[PDB]
Amino acid sequence: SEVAHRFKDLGEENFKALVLIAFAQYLQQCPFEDHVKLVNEVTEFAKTCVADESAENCDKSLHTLFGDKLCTDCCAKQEPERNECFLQHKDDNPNLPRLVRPEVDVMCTAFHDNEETFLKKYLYEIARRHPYFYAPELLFFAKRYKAAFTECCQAADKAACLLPKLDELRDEGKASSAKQRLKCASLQKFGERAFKAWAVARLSQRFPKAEFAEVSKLVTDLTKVHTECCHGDLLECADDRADLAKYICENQDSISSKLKECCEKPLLEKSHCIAEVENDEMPADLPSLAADFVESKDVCKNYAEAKDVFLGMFLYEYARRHPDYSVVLLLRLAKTYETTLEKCCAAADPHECYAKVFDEFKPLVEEPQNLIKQNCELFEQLGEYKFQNALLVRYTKKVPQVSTPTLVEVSRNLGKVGSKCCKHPEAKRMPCAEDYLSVVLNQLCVLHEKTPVSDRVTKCCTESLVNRRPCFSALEVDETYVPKEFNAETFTFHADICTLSEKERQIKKQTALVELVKHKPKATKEQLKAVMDDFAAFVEKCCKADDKETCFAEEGKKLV
Ligand SMILES: O=C(CO)[C@@H](O)[C@H](O)[C@H](O)CO
Ligand SMILES: OC[C@H]1O[C@](O)(CO)[C@@H](O)[C@@H]1O
Repeated sequence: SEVAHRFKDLGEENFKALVLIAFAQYLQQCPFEDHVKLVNEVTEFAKTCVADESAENCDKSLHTLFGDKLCTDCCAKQEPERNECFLQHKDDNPNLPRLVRPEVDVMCTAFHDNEETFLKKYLYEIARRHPYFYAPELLFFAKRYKAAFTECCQAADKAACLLPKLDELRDEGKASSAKQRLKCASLQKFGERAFKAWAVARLSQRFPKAEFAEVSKLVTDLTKVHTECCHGDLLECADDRADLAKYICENQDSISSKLKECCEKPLLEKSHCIAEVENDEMPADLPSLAADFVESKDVCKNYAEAKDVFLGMFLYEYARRHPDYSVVLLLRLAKTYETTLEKCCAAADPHECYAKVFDEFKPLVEEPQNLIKQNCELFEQLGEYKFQNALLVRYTKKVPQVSTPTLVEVSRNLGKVGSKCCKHPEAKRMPCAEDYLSVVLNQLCVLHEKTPVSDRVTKCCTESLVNRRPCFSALEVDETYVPKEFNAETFTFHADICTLSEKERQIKKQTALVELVKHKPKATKEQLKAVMDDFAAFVEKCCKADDKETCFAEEGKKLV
């Protein structure tokens, strides 16, 4: 019996949780206490099965069991095609109430009142709004969300304690979800082989002192974890994730010397810890690569005789000595090498055709290097908010078809890179910057995917996950684009704008900026600053009273 096996390793409180999440992800439109009920039957059923293995129906796969409960289009359909239906029905941008957080006291009132139903409503709300969210990490966000309600409601002021701590959570939230979203699309749209290469590369940076047979082992385990998570098999996902942790913590003199403190922590924490560890110090006296990947006579023998292992060794030896290269770059480097080997071994003097191989990395390394210096400067010379507006006009010009909210959301998150990365010392700038940019570009990739409107985006999104960034960078303004038709149903206003949070306040402006730029695809910096400055002036007026509602209306209409 599978269920039971999972109920035992995971324990109940986790089990109950992981099943809840899976139901929220499977059915994002369905009511809360409909799902809690479904979770309850299953848990109680899994107890009968935990008792007697033979108990009727306990031999059934998790898919059959979860699918049946769910069904109490996709249901008039049987396993395995049925499960594929739920998975294929997942929605990255679901029509659901923004999640406004009401008066704190009331949150402490519901928390101390009913504390199981209050953590279960948090899982349920994150999960249906983030249908690909790394299941085990959620549990960890839930532990912390409690620790915060527990340790603020019993304090002087509960607004000053809680809110910051809870804001720090929502942030880590977003970022973790976007990171997991990108692993799932690597597997789903591009297949295991690409993910494994990504893994080989990243782990090898983290664990440079570790050997290739050790990195491979961790790579199969890691990909197995994610395969299941991204496929919605959360229970096995959590189980196998815990096991990787038990494993890393036992062999940590074979893997890295940075695990001490992570591996003394409780299960939920250690995994989260391990996944964030600092790169270990790269080994002492390391032979340049050329040795066996260029100088050798068996070069072409080995690539023919064992390509995957061989190209595995390369990426690994190259990665372990470039913690200052982004994973994307190294993956490009790796592809450029296999491709070269491809032509050279086919020709009359292979050793000669391929000895210039390392000399085709030059331009590939250069491109990201400059781009990261240029805008890391523009941003010290501009600041985040002003940096975001610049990205916002650039990317709108590139792909003006994409929806405003997507444009605003992506571009702002693109701005968060200067802030996040440009502080770092140059040998950390690049993996930060570029590895961060892939996550936010994938967001755009998956947000646009629900309803494609721009073939320039569709193309860069399907061509190669690795090339995705350069593909976006190299785009220039869209001169085919039919300039947009000015609409009064826009710069219509809303005396609310006077009382918006600083965030919401910047978000309305940026949203107006997009519109603007979409109205004149070709327009100066100097004419946008002009038209924007007008709008700002108009708003500062009407936010000073008598009749704000009519002020906004007259000037709305007196711009009509
Ligand atoms: O690069 C790092 C190290 O901070 C992490 O972002 C890592 O890539 C992630 O934990 C695995 O998905
Ligand atoms: O994302 C990769 C990292 O996450 C873990 O698999 C645990 O989830 C660690 O083994 C690995 O270092």
